[PDB]
Amino acid sequence: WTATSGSCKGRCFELQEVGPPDCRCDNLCKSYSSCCHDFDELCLKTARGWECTKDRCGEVRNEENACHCSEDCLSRGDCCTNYQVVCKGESHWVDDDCEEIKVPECPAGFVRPPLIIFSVDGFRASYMKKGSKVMPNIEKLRSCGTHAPYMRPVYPTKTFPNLYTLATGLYPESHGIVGNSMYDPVFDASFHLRGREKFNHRWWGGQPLWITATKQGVRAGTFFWSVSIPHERRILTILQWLSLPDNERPSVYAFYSEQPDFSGHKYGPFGPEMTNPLREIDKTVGQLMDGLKQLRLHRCVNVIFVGDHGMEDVTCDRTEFLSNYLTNVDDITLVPGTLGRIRAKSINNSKYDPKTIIAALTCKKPDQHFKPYMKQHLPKRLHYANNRRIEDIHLLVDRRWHVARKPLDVYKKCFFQGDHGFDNKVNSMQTVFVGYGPTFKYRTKVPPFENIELYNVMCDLLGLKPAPNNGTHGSLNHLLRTNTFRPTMPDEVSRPNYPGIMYLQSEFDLGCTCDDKVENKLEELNKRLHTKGSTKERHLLYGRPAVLYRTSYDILYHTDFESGYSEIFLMPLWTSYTISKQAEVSSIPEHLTNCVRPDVRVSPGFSQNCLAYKNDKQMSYGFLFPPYLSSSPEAKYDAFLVTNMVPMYPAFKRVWAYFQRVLVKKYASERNGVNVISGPIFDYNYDGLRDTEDEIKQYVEGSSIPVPTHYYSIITSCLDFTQPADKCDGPLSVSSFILPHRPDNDESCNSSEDESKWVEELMKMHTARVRDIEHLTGLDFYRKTSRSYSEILTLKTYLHTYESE
Ligand SMILES: *[C@@H]1O[C@H](CO)[C@@H](O[C@@H]2O[C@H](CO)[C@@H](O[C@@H]3O[C@H](CO[C@H]4O[C@H](CO)[C@@H](O)[C@H](O[C@H]5O[C@H](CO)[C@@H](O)[C@H](O)[C@@H]5O[C@H]5O[C@H](CO)[C@@H](O)[C@H](O)[C@@H]5O)[C@@H]4O)[C@@H](O)[C@H](O[C@H]4O[C@H](CO)[C@@H](O)[C@H](O)[C@@H]4O[C@H]4O[C@H](CO)[C@@H](O)[C@H](O)[C@@H]4O)[C@@H]3O)[C@H](O)[C@H]2NC(C)=O)[C@H](O)[C@H]1NC(C)=O
Ligand SMILES: CN(Cc1ccc(Cl)c(Cl)c1)C(=O)Cn1cnc2ccc(N3CCN(c4nccs4)CC3)cc2c1=O
Ligand SMILES: [Ca+2]
Ligand SMILES: [Cl-]
Ligand code: NA
Ligand code: NA
Ligand SMILES: [Zn+2]
Repeated sequence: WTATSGSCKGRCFELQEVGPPDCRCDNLCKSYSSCCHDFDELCLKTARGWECTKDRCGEVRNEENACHCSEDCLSRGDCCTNYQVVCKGESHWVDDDCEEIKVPECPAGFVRPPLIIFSVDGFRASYMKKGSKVMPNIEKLRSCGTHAPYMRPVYPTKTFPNLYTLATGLYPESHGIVGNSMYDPVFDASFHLRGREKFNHRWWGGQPLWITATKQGVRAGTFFWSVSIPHERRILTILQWLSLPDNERPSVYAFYSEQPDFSGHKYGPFGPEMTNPLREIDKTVGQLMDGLKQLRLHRCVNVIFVGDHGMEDVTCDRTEFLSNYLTNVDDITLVPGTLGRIRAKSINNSKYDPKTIIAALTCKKPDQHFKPYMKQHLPKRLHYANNRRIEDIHLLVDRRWHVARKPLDVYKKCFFQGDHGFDNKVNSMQTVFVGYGPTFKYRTKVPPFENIELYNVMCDLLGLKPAPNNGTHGSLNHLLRTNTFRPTMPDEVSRPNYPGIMYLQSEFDLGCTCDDKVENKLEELNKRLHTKGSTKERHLLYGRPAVLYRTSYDILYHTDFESGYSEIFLMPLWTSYTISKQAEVSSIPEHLTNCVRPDVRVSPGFSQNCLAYKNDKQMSYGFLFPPYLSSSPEAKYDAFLVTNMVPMYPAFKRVWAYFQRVLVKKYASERNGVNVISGPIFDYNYDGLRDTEDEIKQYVEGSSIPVPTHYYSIITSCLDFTQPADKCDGPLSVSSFILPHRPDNDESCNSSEDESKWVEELMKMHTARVRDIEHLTGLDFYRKTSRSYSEILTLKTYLHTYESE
């Protein structure tokens, strides 16, 4: 019950929302069907439209009108946006030359530059160039402010997960809005675009910007708008709020547009019907800028123009149906469309097997336009697993396609020509970012970045301390004229040990064998210099990684590589080596095939053993530094140390051995040397964070040797590839991956073929930011460079995507 028989007189678009059963006049009341009886009359006036005309200039104030052209309107704060243009001979904002905003030029009483978020649904990145002739206000924002060529949304590339990601800096897995449609098994309730369930706070985690603002004494209301309030009224409302007295006036404002997504769905991303929605969004931006100029706020406010996701060509005939794969299709519930999420229809079924379903969906058709995954096996870059609302079975749907359960689901719901929600690396899913105002830089291009980063920037723009989030604070410092956040490197928590030769060969009982005892004083202090770290500047280019948790580990130096050896996990946390453009690939000699050597620097008790691998029929082993890239036959012996060995499934070894033997050399050839840091990752609970010892679910049979869930590599070179990796004076170039450590290659449908047909493609899918690797390892990389820390932060957030142009 709302006793909707109070009034909105003097209360239109009030900022504080009022408690029941007393009726509401806030910008959300229409959503709850709880507005006072007079809201439309008072708060949603439309009379005479949205523009001033000559015949309206200097009129007698008529309170019925949607906006005013009378003399008093400036001081009342409620002119039509074009008032100064029509009735004062002033020019539109878009027609003024763009002048650098060196300092905030605000009216008296403004304590700080207000922030205005202008968000646009389904605004694909390429619209910036492709729609440029019809969007002059937007193009002026772009060229005059700071802009990226695109901004990367989060997966799934749906509206709600992305807008709430913008507001919180959190992955959907952490904020809870994991889809446009969601079932929570605990709530036994469903969240939809339609309906009243979405209004419940229990779905929405994290701390949105407006709450971060309010708690630190910066005024801000919700970013939400009821859909029935037209766009013109939203602009006029924001402009009215901006006219409030200093102690009432909010510091942050948000405008939302359902366009161009709405038409995009009907007409496809580039349908001839798409020109008009783009025109209209530009007009709206123009109204806001004219309005700000009127209030002399146009060189005072910071404006963000930002989209939630792109739009792809998708039609009904491009639907894969699960009923073409499964016979038991009525046993399952599917979240359909541009992604798939499958769960049991009845939770009262103990004869329900996810394994059998995955298998029935795996590589079943040659053309297959989806790939099934257990959620923990999804690419770690998607960060799409750690939430009870995310189904164990996920379908990654190919761009341009849909998944549905049965044909009846499509025809009894062709309506659509456009959709979105695909993998966030997909070009068509990319969206937009423009920043304009005194705090942003002038006429500046920045590289593409992820929408998870914006929360921190908006906090900075408002003098707020950000709530804990998934951005890397400082990675977007290059967007801003004046910063206020100075990032610092996390302190190293564990200092390494530097062990010398401490054990005799006969102290080891590892069950290992090596054909090695084929024994000059010239070449003998030289070998000792390598174990002491003479070649360390060659192979460790950016300093040792800092271990950011409490542990026991040893630095181990060799001719060809250096490692950080964990006495707890019985393997390296990292292994660092440099392969120049000129270096040679050799083989593992016949006599050294099964060679594993005790490391006289590390105790029997802190070493792996060969017996464990013999007894484990599933588990083989591989090496972190590759023997194939030894600099000399004699240095090759170092690669076979027990301290360089890691557990590997035979199926995974196909992947690793091809990466090591072929790809590292290919990257060194193409990039003029590479530095490689490789290591294990443990993430049994799939939270995207380093597991502690007692979270490990699998060991090599009969041992304390823990089994990695993933293997990483960070591959760094000089951005200017005319300089070799090991002599590089300026910025760096990086690509990384996090390969899942799996006992089969079911993920790669062509894996029965030569590694050269499938291995590289898999690695590409599992591309990663260094930052992802840091969370997963508790390591901190690039500690010693000639580069600024902000630049290094940007580098750590880079993701090599592998998409075309
Ligand atoms: C992306 O950024 C975010 C934010 O920085 C990172 O996520 C954080 O990770 C932390 C570690 O995983 C986690 O800290 C824990 O908090 C626990 C209390 O959590 C509540 O309070 C906070 C603070 O206000 C709040 O944010 C949380 O909100 C969550 O929960 C509700 C649902 O109930 C949702 O509305 C909301 O969306 C959010 O859900 C998300 O997080 C939860 C986990 O909290 C997930 O389950 C969801 O899937 C979803 O992703 C909470 O309301 C607290 O219990 C923890 O303390 C334990 O661990 C410490 C370790 O030092 C130890 O000392 C203690 O012993 C303690 O153990 C005890 O509890 C155990 C479990 O109950 C029990 O087994 C033991 O026996 C002990 O009794 C811990 O401090 C933090 O909550 C989240 N924050 C958010 C917002 O998600 C995230 O990691 C980043 N991602 C990446 C990849 O880097
Ligand atoms: C599509 N857009 C745009 C949009 C803008 C910004 C973002 Cl961040 C997003 Cl995700 C979407 C809508 O605005 C649609 N729409 C409409 N009417 C609503 C009415 C009440 C709610 N509730 C959400 C939960 N809840 C919370 N209060 C504080 C924290 S969570 C109560 C309010 C939500 C809506 C709502 O979403
Ligand atoms: Ca973990
Ligand atoms: Cl969804
Ligand atoms: Na074995
Ligand atoms: Na396969
Ligand atoms: Zn949409």
